[PDB]
Amino acid sequence: SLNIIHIAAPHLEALNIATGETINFSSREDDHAILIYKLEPTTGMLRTRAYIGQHMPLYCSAMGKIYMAFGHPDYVKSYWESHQHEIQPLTRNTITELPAMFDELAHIRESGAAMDREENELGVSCIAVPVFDIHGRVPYAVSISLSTSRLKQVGEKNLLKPLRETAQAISNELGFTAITG
Repeated sequence: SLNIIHIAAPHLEALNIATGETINFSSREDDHAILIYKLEPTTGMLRTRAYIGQHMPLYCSAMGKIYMAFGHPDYVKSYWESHQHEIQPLTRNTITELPAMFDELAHIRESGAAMDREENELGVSCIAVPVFDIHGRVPYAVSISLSTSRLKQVGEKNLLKPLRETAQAISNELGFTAITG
């Protein structure tokens, strides 16, 4: 994670300053996302309980859904079979049914973006994007967390633009090869 954080940190800090919001950066470790880097909000007021080293389940993490969306569909079926106990309705919005998840994953795979639409806690939303390697695999992902209230005010696409530009820069720099670096 050292090498990737060195590449990514200036870009993640920049996005943190530009949006004022929580910036999350994860890697995939099979059936969970690992939060390897996190910046707390500056002017943003929503602070999540997420922390560096946290393991985030794929089904309820926006970044985790990105990993599944760019993976094989057999993964999702076997994941549902083998994680029956772990897949739980955290809110009324959590995606707990396989058909619903496939529908969601198709949209993410097509658009290259995911949201957490209050699937972990009401009032908390996230927007996430993939960081591609040279082969179009997705080893890492970036997300912005903020209040659902604020997200409705500013708009997903409005925030998605700098978020994606941030991921693109990281991906481009990784391909070629900060205080928090």
